[PDB]
Amino acid sequence: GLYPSYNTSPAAPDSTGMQSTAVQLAGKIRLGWNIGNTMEAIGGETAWGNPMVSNELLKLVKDSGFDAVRIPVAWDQYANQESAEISAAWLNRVKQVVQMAIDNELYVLINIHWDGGWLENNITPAKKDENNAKQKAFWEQIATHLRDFDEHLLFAGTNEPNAENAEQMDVLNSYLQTFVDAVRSTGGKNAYRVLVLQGPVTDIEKTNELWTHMPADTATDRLMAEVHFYTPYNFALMRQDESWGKQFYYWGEGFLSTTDTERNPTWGEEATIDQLFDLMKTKFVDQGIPVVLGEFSAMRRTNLTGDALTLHLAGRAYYHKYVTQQALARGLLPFYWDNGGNDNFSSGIFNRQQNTVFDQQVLDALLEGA
Ligand SMILES: *CC(=O)N[C@@H]1O[C@H](CO)[C@@H](O[C@@H]2O[C@H](CO[C@H]3OC[C@@H](O)[C@H](O)[C@H]3O)[C@@H](O[C@@H]3O[C@H](CO[C@H]4OC[C@@H](O)[C@H](O)[C@H]4O)[C@@H](O[C@@H]4O[C@H](CO)[C@@H](O)[C@H](O)[C@H]4O)[C@H](O)[C@H]3O)[C@H](O)[C@H]2O)[C@H](O)[C@H]1O
Ligand SMILES: [Cl-]
Repeated sequence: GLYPSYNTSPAAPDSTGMQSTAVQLAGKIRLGWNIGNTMEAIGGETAWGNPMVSNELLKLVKDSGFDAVRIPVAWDQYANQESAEISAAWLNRVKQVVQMAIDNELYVLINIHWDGGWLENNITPAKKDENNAKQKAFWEQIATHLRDFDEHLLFAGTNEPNAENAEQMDVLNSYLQTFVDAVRSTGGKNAYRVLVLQGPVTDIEKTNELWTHMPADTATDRLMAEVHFYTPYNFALMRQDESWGKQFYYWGEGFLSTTDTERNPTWGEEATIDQLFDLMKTKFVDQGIPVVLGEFSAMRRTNLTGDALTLHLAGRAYYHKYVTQQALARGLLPFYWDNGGNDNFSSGIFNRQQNTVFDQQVLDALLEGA
């Protein structure tokens, strides 16, 4: 009894609008966009440069060709730390954003993101019990408040849990079972809702190596797995050279440099992507289990000038088309990581301030890849 029970209005199981299995639900989704740096921002929905999610944004997203949004959400900072009660106002706000995305005929995946680290950086036997308790209390509140949405709303229990060995993986399995049991306990449409479970560090290789099983579920065929993809780091996100490796400015057959050769990839090209996706195809998809590719993007390097710029941008685009297409070919649901930035080292494909397209190049790539 570290915190009180938040499962206070359990409802009869309700199969209405909840007719699809994870596999069927997955058939409906081919392209996803993260509302990145927004509802998960530390300090508030607008503390990381993005405006509050508006219907206009969600209408643009649907209209641009996305079927789904992944909505990272911060929770801990809105919560009474003694009782783990989440502000009702935050809860209403997350509900309201869910309602609007569902008004726009988008599928929606809400998580508890990094959220300041309380779970994500503490996949550890010392923290296991208090974190299991907090997981339970928060998921009880989130699931109850969102209980009435149809199958357009999926839940994801964690973001990127830092488990790098089998001991930490056993703690993660517990954190995931707690999530599943929380949500199911609230009843209603939550008795059948599709839930998404995260691999260790959402890393394909560590998931293949460490993952053992899915949490136990009272529902039949309502679970998906999730990985992320930022491979190779040197291209997608590296902003400075280190002793151990240099930033890649270019990527893809066709788009490599002959002037500035050390800025080409030494790894993480087309074959590696295909290989990593095949691990996820054989461990999960062939076994009956869709895989959410919850985040991928290669950041823009607008600090390049002239011919270097022009070439980086061509490979960047292709990287995104290639990832999308190769994931879809193997039953991974690709969700683009959009942090809303339109500046250097950012990933925003929309201009959130004007509800317009900022990077038509990357959007067409994603679409043609879809
Ligand atoms: C493995 C995996 O899948 N990881 C995922 O990685 C992606 C890619 O990194 C993550 O998204 C990134 O999140 C960080 C926040 O990071 C926290 O949560 C993720 C944790 O893993 C990490 O340990 C945590 O620190 C985002 O960084 C934050 O960005 C905001 C906004 O401003 C920046 O980004 C937009 C650009 O346009 C802009 O140029 C750049 O500054 C920062 O907020 C600003 O901070 C300044 C500094 O004081 C302040 O002036 C200003 O008013 C604020 O707006 C914040 O400082 C910074 O932490 C990153 O953008 C995002 O891509 C994903 O969450 C993982 O799941
Ligand atoms: Cl349908």
